[PDB]
Amino acid sequence: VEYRNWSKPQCQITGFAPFSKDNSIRLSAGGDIWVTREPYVSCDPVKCYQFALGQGTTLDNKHSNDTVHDRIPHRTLLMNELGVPFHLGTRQVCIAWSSSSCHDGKAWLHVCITGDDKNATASFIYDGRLVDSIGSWSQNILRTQESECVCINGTCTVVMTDGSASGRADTRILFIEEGKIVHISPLAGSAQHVEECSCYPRYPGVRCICRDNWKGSNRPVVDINMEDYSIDSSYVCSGLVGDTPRNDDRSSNSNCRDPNNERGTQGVKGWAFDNGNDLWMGRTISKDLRSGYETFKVIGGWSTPNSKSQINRQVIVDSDNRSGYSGIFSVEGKSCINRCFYVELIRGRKQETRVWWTSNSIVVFCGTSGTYGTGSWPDGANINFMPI
Amino acid sequence: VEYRNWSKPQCQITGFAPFSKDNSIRLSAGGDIWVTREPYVSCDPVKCYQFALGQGTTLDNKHSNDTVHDRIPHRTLLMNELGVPFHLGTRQVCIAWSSSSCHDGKAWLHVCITGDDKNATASFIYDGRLVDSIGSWSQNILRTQESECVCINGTCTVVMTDGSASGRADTRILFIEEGKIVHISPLAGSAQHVEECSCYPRYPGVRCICRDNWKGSNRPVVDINMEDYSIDSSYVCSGLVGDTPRNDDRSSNSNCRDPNNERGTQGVKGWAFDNGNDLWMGRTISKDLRSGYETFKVIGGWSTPNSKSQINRQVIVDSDNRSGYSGIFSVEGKSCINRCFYVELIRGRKQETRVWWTSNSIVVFCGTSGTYGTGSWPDGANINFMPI
Amino acid sequence: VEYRNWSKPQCQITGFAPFSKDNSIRLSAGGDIWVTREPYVSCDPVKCYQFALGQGTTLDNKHSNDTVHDRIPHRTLLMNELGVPFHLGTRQVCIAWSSSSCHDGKAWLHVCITGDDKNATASFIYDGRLVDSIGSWSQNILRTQESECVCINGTCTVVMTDGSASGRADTRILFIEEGKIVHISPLAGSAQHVEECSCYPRYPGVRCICRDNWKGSNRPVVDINMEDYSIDSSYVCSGLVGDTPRNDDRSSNSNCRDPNNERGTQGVKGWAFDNGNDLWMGRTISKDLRSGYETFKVIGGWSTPNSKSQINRQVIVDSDNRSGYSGIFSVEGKSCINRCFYVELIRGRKQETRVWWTSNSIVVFCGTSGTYGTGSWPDGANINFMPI
Amino acid sequence: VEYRNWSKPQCQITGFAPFSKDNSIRLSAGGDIWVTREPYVSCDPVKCYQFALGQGTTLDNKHSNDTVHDRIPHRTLLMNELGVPFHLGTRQVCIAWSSSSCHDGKAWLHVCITGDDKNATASFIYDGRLVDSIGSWSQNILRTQESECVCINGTCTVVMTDGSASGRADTRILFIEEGKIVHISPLAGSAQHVEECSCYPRYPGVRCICRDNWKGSNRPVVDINMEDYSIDSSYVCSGLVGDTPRNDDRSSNSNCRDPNNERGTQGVKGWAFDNGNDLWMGRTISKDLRSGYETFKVIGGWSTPNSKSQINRQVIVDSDNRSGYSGIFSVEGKSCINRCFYVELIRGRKQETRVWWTSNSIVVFCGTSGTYGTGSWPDGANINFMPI
Ligand SMILES: *[C@@H]1O[C@H](CO[C@H]2O[C@@H](C)[C@@H](O)[C@@H](O)[C@@H]2O)[C@@H](O[C@@H]2O[C@H](CO)[C@@H](O[C@@H]3O[C@H](CO)[C@@H](O)[C@H](O)[C@@H]3O)[C@H](O)[C@H]2NC(C)=O)[C@H](O)[C@H]1NC(C)=O
Ligand SMILES: *[C@@H]1O[C@H](CO[C@H]2O[C@@H](C)[C@@H](O)[C@@H](O)[C@@H]2O)[C@@H](O[C@@H]2O[C@H](CO)[C@@H](O[C@@H]3O[C@H](CO)[C@@H](O)[C@H](O)[C@@H]3O)[C@H](O)[C@H]2NC(C)=O)[C@H](O)[C@H]1NC(C)=O
Ligand SMILES: *[C@@H]1O[C@H](CO[C@H]2O[C@@H](C)[C@@H](O)[C@@H](O)[C@@H]2O)[C@@H](O[C@@H]2O[C@H](CO)[C@@H](O[C@@H]3O[C@H](CO)[C@@H](O)[C@H](O)[C@@H]3O)[C@H](O)[C@H]2NC(C)=O)[C@H](O)[C@H]1NC(C)=O
Ligand SMILES: *[C@@H]1O[C@H](CO[C@H]2O[C@@H](C)[C@@H](O)[C@@H](O)[C@@H]2O)[C@@H](O[C@@H]2O[C@H](CO)[C@@H](O[C@@H]3O[C@H](CO)[C@@H](O)[C@H](O)[C@@H]3O)[C@H](O)[C@H]2NC(C)=O)[C@H](O)[C@H]1NC(C)=O
Ligand SMILES: *[C@@H]1O[C@H](CO)[C@@H](O[C@@H]2O[C@H](CO)[C@@H](O)[C@H](O)[C@H]2NC(C)=O)[C@H](O)[C@H]1NC(C)=O
Ligand SMILES: *[C@@H]1O[C@H](CO)[C@@H](O[C@@H]2O[C@H](CO)[C@@H](O)[C@H](O)[C@H]2NC(C)=O)[C@H](O)[C@H]1NC(C)=O
Ligand SMILES: *[C@@H]1O[C@H](CO)[C@@H](O[C@@H]2O[C@H](CO)[C@@H](O)[C@H](O)[C@H]2NC(C)=O)[C@H](O)[C@H]1NC(C)=O
Ligand SMILES: *[C@@H]1O[C@H](CO)[C@@H](O[C@@H]2O[C@H](CO)[C@@H](O)[C@H](O)[C@H]2NC(C)=O)[C@H](O)[C@H]1NC(C)=O
Ligand SMILES: *[C@@H]1O[C@H](CO)[C@@H](O[C@@H]2O[C@H](CO)[C@@H](O)[C@H](O)[C@H]2NC(C)=O)[C@H](O)[C@H]1NC(C)=O
Ligand SMILES: *[C@@H]1O[C@H](CO)[C@@H](O[C@@H]2O[C@H](CO)[C@@H](O)[C@H](O)[C@H]2NC(C)=O)[C@H](O)[C@H]1NC(C)=O
Ligand SMILES: *[C@@H]1O[C@H](CO)[C@@H](O[C@@H]2O[C@H](CO)[C@@H](O)[C@H](O)[C@H]2NC(C)=O)[C@H](O)[C@H]1NC(C)=O
Ligand SMILES: *[C@@H]1O[C@H](CO)[C@@H](O[C@@H]2O[C@H](CO)[C@@H](O)[C@H](O)[C@H]2NC(C)=O)[C@H](O)[C@H]1NC(C)=O
Ligand SMILES: [Ca+2]
Ligand SMILES: [Ca+2]
Ligand SMILES: [Ca+2]
Ligand SMILES: [Ca+2]
Repeated sequence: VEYRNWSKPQCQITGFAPFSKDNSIRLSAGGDIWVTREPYVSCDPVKCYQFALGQGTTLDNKHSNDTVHDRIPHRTLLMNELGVPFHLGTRQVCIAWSSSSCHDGKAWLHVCITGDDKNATASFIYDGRLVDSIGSWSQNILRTQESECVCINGTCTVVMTDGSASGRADTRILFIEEGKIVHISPLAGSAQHVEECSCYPRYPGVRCICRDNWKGSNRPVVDINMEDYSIDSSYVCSGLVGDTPRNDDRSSNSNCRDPNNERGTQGVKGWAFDNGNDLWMGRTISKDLRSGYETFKVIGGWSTPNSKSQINRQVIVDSDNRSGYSGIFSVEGKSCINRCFYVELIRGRKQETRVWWTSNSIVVFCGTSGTYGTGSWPDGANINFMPI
Repeated sequence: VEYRNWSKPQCQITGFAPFSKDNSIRLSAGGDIWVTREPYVSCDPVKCYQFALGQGTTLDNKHSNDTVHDRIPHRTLLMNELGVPFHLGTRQVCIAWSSSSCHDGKAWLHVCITGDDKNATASFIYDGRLVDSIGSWSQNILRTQESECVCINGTCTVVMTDGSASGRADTRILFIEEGKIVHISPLAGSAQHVEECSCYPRYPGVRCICRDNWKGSNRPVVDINMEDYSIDSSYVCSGLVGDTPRNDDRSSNSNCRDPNNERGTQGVKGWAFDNGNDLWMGRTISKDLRSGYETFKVIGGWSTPNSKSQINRQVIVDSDNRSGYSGIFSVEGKSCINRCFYVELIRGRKQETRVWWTSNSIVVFCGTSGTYGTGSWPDGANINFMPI
Repeated sequence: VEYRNWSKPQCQITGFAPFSKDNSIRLSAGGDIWVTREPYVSCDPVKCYQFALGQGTTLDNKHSNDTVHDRIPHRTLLMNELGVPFHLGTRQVCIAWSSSSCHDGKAWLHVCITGDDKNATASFIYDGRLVDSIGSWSQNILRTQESECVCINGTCTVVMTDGSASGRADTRILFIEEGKIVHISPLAGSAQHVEECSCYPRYPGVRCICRDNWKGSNRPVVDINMEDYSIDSSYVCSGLVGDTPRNDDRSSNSNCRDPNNERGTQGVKGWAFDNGNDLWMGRTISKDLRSGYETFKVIGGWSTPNSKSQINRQVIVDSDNRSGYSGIFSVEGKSCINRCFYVELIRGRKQETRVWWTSNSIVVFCGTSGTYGTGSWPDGANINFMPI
Repeated sequence: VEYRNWSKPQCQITGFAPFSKDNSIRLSAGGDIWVTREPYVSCDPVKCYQFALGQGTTLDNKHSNDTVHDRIPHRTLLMNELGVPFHLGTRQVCIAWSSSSCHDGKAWLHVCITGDDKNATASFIYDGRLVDSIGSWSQNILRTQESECVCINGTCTVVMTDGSASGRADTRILFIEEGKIVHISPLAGSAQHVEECSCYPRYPGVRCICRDNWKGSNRPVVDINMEDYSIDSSYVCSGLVGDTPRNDDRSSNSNCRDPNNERGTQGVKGWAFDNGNDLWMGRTISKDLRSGYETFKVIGGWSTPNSKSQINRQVIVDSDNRSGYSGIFSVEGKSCINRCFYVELIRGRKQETRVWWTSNSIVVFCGTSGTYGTGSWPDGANINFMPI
């Protein structure tokens, strides 16, 4: 095989279609299944694989107690064929409490981060081996995407952040070839605070719709020039707004340039993508907590500022159900590259107090140009049924 | 590899021989096994795989309660090598409460249907990716075969129905190439109500022996012309009759043209196939409920109307045991293409009331030209032993 | 690949060396493992696989009760890489209560037998498909080897028996090519009663050391001429004697020609092989029940009648432990074809009455030309620990 | 493929980076996982596999009681892809209570030892078959490395010992090609007692840093000349000292030539490797028991005697946690061959008395030339949570 170049236009879509569902939680009630969080998906040239950072235990395990915590030395990245649940035979590809993964065309690149919060180490494992590594630069939680990185012509991009979870941080874009760090670009542009990036190829460059955790409800954009390693950044134009927390659609706005300063602190891993002057996005239905999920196109949402005109809406998860993080993944077709997405459905502790654990399920949809319907596909577990 | 064309005569058979049995239920009593219904089998050029629509839980799981229901957002299609049981490592290839699957020669085509009964969406996933999709046309339960579709020269056929489960519906035949819908043919002919088709290659065309759920006990035939996408339909000639419910062999009949109007409402997924003027079929032994299974040739059962003369009978499942749906699958040999079949053995709720669940087992036989014997191969689980 | 021809001399051995052990039973006490009996092993050109006829349930399952019975419609053949235990992911390759399996060089040939004792059917599945089948000829338990068959130049041999378990039976040798029965040879020679054959290549022919269940304690030999399909038969010469039951070494004998008529009724699947005028064999240490296992060469045990002079003895299983059936399997090396063997270690019911089940473990040794030691490798399960 | 020759310089490192962690024990509390000890890792040209000698039972099994014992007839070697835990589907490649394994470039070589302590047999299984075997030479526990052997130009080295665990023994280096023993070299040099060797390629020869169990706290070196099969031996120069037990850094020393005679009896499988005049090693932090693990370079630790000057220290396992054996494994990169290591973390009996079993977990780090941080990665199981 040769290197992936993602040289084909984007497919023109009408909406999305059901792709996969793992049903992890319902299964946990009667089977040895892993405790997870922060899942995502990628596809090499032939098939897709689902990932997630495990918690070092099975759900029906006394060790699952107090799993709300994001960072312990036992979290490792697990990889399986999309659709087969995280059973004991699953593979732990590395030690990591934060990750990103991508296939350049020749093989897989895994970026796993771990260690002490003030002095973490991030490993780059290419083609099954450790090729390079980097240590924390701001000594305050070195972190990254929690979803696929992308490669073009054998160079894969990854954006990491170190520093304040609610103040000026130090965001950088890394270029690695064959597992080795070839260049490092420091963030530039108007974007005030970048987190958990949401990247997708847009030849000849890569685009990320990230999370602003300090002063923004609107989402930051980070354009990466694969050529001279240049970087531009801003906020989406769409007057709707896809972060949580946020103001209601009537009291919302963005100018494409600076944080809207409305319920800016906190956030959630989100996504969006361009379609000419238009924009396709997804957000939780509630503006306060992570509940429900719906998607829609916003006419003029990319080019015009404060665009609120929406259409082609579909609810993935209904108003009454819990969701979580979200990401996008691109797949190469016969004539165009297609855009897909997954939804992490979290259940348990800190929100549902019967149990003492925290884990999650996933659902993924892919874009289509045909016709479709309506429905709702949530986790589906009866919190009252077994396990803790 | 090149595309499958199924260009070889049909093998001349004497009866059938034991092929496989999964024993799912006996195993469920002491192991983490999935809850299933509507199973089937297909074989790519080298090996056969067994499928079924799961219920999103393990049998020994509190979530298995009230599994009688045919449609929830958690049913997904599972695929395994024929003979290995549905364990936790099994793969959920898509979200679906109704499906069909086939291999064109180059890869697999999965047609999975899901969502709200009045507004369902059916996905076409070819070579591991989502390529097209279609929405409901009559807003009343869009459905399909629940067994393999077939491809000739890289074009695969699938027949779907939307509408009344006991009245005029809207049946259509879809032609898809490489995952994309290339043409749609509306039903024609004398067949009054088509359901859960039973298709098999008969170069240069495809033939389906379906289920009539409204006015017929006799079974409808749907001939598909791979050339001009033409479609003819009728009812089998055989005076015996292979549906359930039905009249006893003495008070039965068909004229090859219209529903026999005898105990027509309701039915069960069934099968049959031509052998010159003769016919090979299988039906449950009881005329009222789904119990037992036997097979036989009916001399003149294809060409002559109301043919009751039978021979070469074998009981697969004895009078005293439960069965269920049934399908056929064709396999290419060195000189002729051979016809096989599976039997879904359902156990549990709505019929056996000790337990609160519903699941099933399978047994499959393949045609032979040699000699064989007699016996009975049912599920084999002691309803009194464990699980609920 | 081309067809296997087994054209290399036999390796000259000094004794045997430890190869594999599955530890099934110890594992059953804390894991979902199958209930088995009549195991064996074969190796395709690259690796060995272990087989056994399952009982349609897990050990820690209420369905394991009364597993002593040799024939129910739920026994199917299971295949795994030698050394990985029979877990739920294991593959049931066919329905069978008696079998034999072999690889011709191009693929696998599975001969599985099942159905009613008076009217059984045996299936021939080649390269994953059903190619032929045969029905019972004496209506009294059609049976076969319970270990590998062998192929030379693409023709595989298998010996079946039908009839009296303790009287004149009808033994036949089947020749099948690519799954199809090409010729059938009826037994000839002096051998009075042939059962559970023990075959191995000895180019240009095949040799089997079977079990005499009627009038013999000495073992019958069945020579098959791959050329004209000719068949000769006799009894081993060795004055020792390798069947159970039997007379003690002082009151034993054979003349190479007829049954020794000493404790002839009953028996156990056994083995032996030529080494010039010498013979290598293995037998249980006890002359009454199946306990212990030891192997040795008998100087002149092939050519001279009533040879009792033995040497190079090794105990595999000590006097105090249970064993069971036994078989041989040949493996191709760089310059000679090597002879190996497995021992089935049965535990449970009809002999150990704490539990209500019956299952088994295996141990396998391969010939060597180097040096070795001593020891004992039995099942190893504490009948007092868990399960029933 | 052709034979591995390991012809590339050693990579120049700065320290080590996190690679893998299996979390076996936490998982055992809620899942069927094997009981292990003496683990290690090797990598064929494309991927790494983790090994360990099982105990013939699952942890949550009554059979796990009294697992402290190093040698029973039920221990067999298990192999899995590095990172997937020892579940029931795991493969037992051979019967062994002591082993070593390596890939010559063409395939795997497994050396498994078993039987009676006074008369053991060691098997050589190449490319899936038994090719040779050897019997004990001193009749007092024949043993070997418990970690990978190495091959250069298709000849693999392995060092075995037989005799006194605390007195003069008989150590030998075996050369085997394609599974066959081609030459045997008896130990020579100043090294007083060699055990559990720690070998790594250093073209054109192989080097081992072993364990001295009789009179030394410093570690012996065994240089093997792949050419004339010559052998030299000594003790490391470093005044620090990497064995346990040992004297504290202030009262320690070595002269590179003879045992330092300080707390010499007993020991633990350890490691080290040259870097010009420098040395990279790892040892438990405590000088008395196997607790904690730290690594560092000792300036001049190879060439100069009694070198105590250290730098670049990292703690893998903190002072407060249990560790165990340790080994190294080399991996080929694009321009240099890289050095890695694993740590066996043992938990349970004879030290932690709540439970009646003994098993272990693993953590592995690989060298890097980039930057890294700090942290601690121990087993992580709550001895109070479940299992015994
Ligand atoms: C999951 O989490 C909390 C805390 O459990 C931890 O306990 C420590 C010691 C350690 O083992 C760690 O691995 C565990 O995760 C548990 O909540 C406890 O609930 C009981 C309710 O009665 C409280 O009772 C009190 O417990 C003390 C001893 O701690 C008794 O002596 C007192 O009399 C009193 O009853 C207990 O303190 C709770 N602690 C907190 C912080 O809420 C929870 O039970 C645990 N287990 C489960 C099944 O979820
Ligand atoms: C499987 O199905 C039925 C219904 O269970 C559902 O319960 C709801 C609340 C939800 O959790 C859902 O996931 C469950 O599937 C169960 O049948 C019940 O049997 C008991 C027998 O005593 C009935 O008793 C009554 O129950 C009420 C509370 O519902 C009590 O307060 C009353 O005093 C009275 O005892 C119960 O109502 C039944 N309901 C029906 C509709 O039959 C069944 O038990 C369940 N579980 C199992 C193991 O099969
Ligand atoms: C395994 O086998 C035997 C027989 O069990 C079978 O029972 C039938 C009904 C069916 O379910 C089948 O699947 C089972 O395999 C069991 O042995 C029995 O042991 C009890 C000891 O008390 C006997 O007691 C008597 O049982 C009758 C009802 O059968 C009572 O009403 C009487 O009062 C009396 O107590 C029982 O008859 C035994 N039968 C025989 C033939 O020995 C065995 O328990 C079973 N189970 C287990 C765990 O091994
Ligand atoms: C794990 O190990 C020890 C020994 O168990 C072995 O028992 C033998 C018979 C065999 O089954 C083997 O497989 C087992 O491994 C167990 O320790 C025992 O603890 C009890 C505590 O009360 C002791 O009590 C005494 O036991 C005798 C019978 O042995 C009674 O009749 C006396 O009245 C008295 O209570 C017992 O002797 C202990 N033995 C030793 C050597 O410590 C341990 O319980 C076992 N099981 C578990 C769960 O760890
Ligand atoms: C992206 O990769 C494709 C796929 O490899 C490139 O296509 C080749 O490039 C041109 C287009 O016809 C010709 O020189 C070759 O015949 C093509 N063949 C194949 C197999 O790809 C494509 O050009 C690449 N795009 C870019 C911008 O480099
Ligand atoms: C990705 O690689 C393609 C494939 O070579 C690049 O396109 C070529 O650009 C070079 C110089 O950069 C020219 O010499 C060729 O004429 C162009 N096309 C081909 C098919 O060779 C492309 O510039 C690279 N793009 C990115 C984003 O790195
Ligand atoms: C169905 O496919 C077969 C198998 O590919 C076709 O066979 C080829 O067609 C003719 C028959 O000899 C020759 O031109 C080729 O030499 C055949 N070779 C191979 C490998 O198939 C067969 O013709 C096809 N049938 C139809 C009706 O198209
Ligand atoms: C299936 O494909 C075969 C293979 O080409 C078709 O048979 C050929 O038909 C074409 C035009 O349709 C002729 O030009 C060839 O001479 C015929 N045979 C071959 C081997 O090329 C066949 O018509 C197709 N059948 C179906 C049902 O689609
Ligand atoms: C058994 O098979 C082998 C292996 O295929 C045959 O060897 C060939 O036969 C002769 C011996 O040199 C030559 O004509 C070929 O060069 C050999 N090559 C290969 C790859 O095998 C062997 O002859 C066969 N034995 C018999 C009796 O037919
Ligand atoms: C197995 O096949 C070999 C390979 O051909 C046979 O040996 C040849 O015999 C034929 C006629 O039978 C001769 O024409 C050749 O000269 C012989 N050798 C070779 C290498 O071709 C052998 O007879 C067959 N043996 C068996 C037992 O079937
Ligand atoms: C070790 O193996 C390598 C890899 O196979 C050898 O490299 C070959 O040897 C020389 C170096 O260029 C040339 O003759 C070949 O062109 C090389 N090609 C390949 C694919 O390896 C290397 O020489 C070996 N080292 C030693 C000391 O033998
Ligand atoms: C490993 O193999 C290489 C590859 O051949 C050996 O290097 C060659 O040595 C031979 C004679 O030993 C010379 O004829 C060649 O000129 C040398 N190089 C090559 C690339 O062929 C090397 O000696 C062997 N090393 C070891 C440790 O066994
Ligand atoms: Ca925010
Ligand atoms: Ca009907
Ligand atoms: Ca006998
Ligand atoms: Ca020591």
